[PDB]
Amino acid sequence: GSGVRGDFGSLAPRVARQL
Repeated sequence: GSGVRGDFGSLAPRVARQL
């Protein structure tokens, strides 16, 4: 229920103006 959809592979975000 409280999982998280996505495909194998971990990664982070990629901002420029944000922290």
